[PDB]
Amino acid sequence: LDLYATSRERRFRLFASIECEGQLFMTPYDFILAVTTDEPKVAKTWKSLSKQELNQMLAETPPVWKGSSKLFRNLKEKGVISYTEYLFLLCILTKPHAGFRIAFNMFDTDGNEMVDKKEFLVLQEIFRKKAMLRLQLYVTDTTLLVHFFGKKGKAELNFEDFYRFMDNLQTEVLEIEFLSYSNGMNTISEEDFAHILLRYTNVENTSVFLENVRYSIPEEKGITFDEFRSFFQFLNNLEDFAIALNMYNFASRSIGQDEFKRAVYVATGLKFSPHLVNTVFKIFDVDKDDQLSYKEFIGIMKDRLHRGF
Amino acid sequence: DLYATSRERRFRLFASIECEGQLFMTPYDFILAVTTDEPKVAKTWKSLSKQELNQMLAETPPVWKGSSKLFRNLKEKGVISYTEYLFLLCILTKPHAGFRIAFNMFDTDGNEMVDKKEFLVLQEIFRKKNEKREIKGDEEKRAMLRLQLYVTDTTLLVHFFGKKGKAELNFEDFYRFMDNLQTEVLEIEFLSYSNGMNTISEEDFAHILLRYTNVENTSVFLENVRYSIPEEKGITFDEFRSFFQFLNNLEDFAIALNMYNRSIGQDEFKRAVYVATGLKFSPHLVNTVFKIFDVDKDDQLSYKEFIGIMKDRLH
Repeated sequence: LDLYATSRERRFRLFASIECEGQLFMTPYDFILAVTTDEPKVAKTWKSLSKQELNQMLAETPPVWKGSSKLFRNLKEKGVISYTEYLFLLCILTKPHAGFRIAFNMFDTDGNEMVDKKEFLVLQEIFRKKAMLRLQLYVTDTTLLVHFFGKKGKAELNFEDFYRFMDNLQTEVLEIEFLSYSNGMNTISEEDFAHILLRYTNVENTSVFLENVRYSIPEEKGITFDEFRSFFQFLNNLEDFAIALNMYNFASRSIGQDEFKRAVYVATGLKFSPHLVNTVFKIFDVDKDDQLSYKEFIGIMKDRLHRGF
Repeated sequence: DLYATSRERRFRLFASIECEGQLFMTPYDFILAVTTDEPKVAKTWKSLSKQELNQMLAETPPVWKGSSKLFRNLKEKGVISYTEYLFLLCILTKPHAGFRIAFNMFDTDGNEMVDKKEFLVLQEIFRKKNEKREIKGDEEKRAMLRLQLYVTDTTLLVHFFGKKGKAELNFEDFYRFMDNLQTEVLEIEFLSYSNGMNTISEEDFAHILLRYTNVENTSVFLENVRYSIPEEKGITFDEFRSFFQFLNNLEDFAIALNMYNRSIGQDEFKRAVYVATGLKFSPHLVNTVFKIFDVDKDDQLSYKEFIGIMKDRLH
């Protein structure tokens, strides 16, 4: 009966599945659930494990160089994730690549471009932080730590290794969402795409746009996973996209496709498919006005990435 | 007269030419306007005909003759729009990124070159964004004050696009113009203190950083440098300019200091600058900043105070 905990923490316990000497833990599988699902299949139920059951669990963790876009799906149930590590992973999913490269370089006095187990522990705790009423009345090892630093914690973590860990995690979650809609096929429909974007938006706007795609001319092909992932990378750098659309000033004008494509490239480095861009415009234009309005688009997308996970 | 905002109050204060009703800075007047507090002779415009102005322009150096001494060599034989005063001010104050943004944005036709007509429109964009920043600022002022009580050719245009305006301006060229202008102004400040020598002193530096900051706090720092142990070598112009480049990236420096961890040491500060900007200061440069600002509080520098002095310095 805990009214004493914050929103995020409440959630963590809600999905967590392991208790070991009093502490709670997600599995890898629980974490993917936590960032894909609204509520768990089994809520607030902790299987208790021995210190050894846990060690044993851990000893079959792959080394960092066998990491992949399928690390978590492969580990599934047999692994441990701390609540701090949960917030760390959420940061890797939601925030832009920049802050990580900066903070890692900042902690790499000793390295170089390598980090110690202890340095990583502190760096990760940093990311976590980010009277009148009287008057009225009167450390434990986890999959990530073994993965990054080996079994007795003595390895050092290269920056490029860790950076591709970040990429892998991002691609895993994206693949899971994309599969959700594709049931294994190569592409997804305009409607699938739209539903993914608008899924976390006010149901008024979602009404208009979804009926726009359902009523519109049929698509010729679908969105590959690559166009999908490109688009969500762009969602990580939405801030600079807005920034860039500002100096392409001045009247909050509306953007055409070649315009919008150029804007994406310049502000983020990514070169969208002509097809991906066209698909954006079919979702959102609603013939307003054969060109897209950037500040409406920025609004819904602002919402989508943050509250999607 | 009194109908005008701060910025053009100055433009007219330093302007020197009237041609068919419009006012203009020389290159010289612009350097003054950005380096000294008042003009030598104020609000006096010698009037010119379009044909005099034209001829004045006809001896404008081509783009490939630019340098960190372009404006000085132009002297008074040149013309600068009020719009262009603001554009050049933007070049001096804002971070490079935004310029790469809008040039890349207008370079459908180029590529990576821009047309004269494209440049004119882009420049008009930078103007309207300045206009209503100031206009909304002033309306905001008078609003709370109420709450309490109740096309023509130019030095730049010929320089960038030739004499009949038909060349295209390459990106490498324009970015190097930006750089040259910035080092011109810096070199002038540095001369101001060096009277021609190779270095300026710790106290010179300190005075330069603090000169446009509230005089209480500046006082404490200046007496710190005056009382402390003597400098061994003083700072070269190269360290000087490096430091002002770094001040253009102050925002990213702050963010670097936020996600890092207000107790910062010299090795910290060195790394922080490097991470946030690519630049590696001399050990001497870092040491001198610390001698000026620490006031032995306490061999550590105060992160949010220093950022404060420097917001002030740059704006």
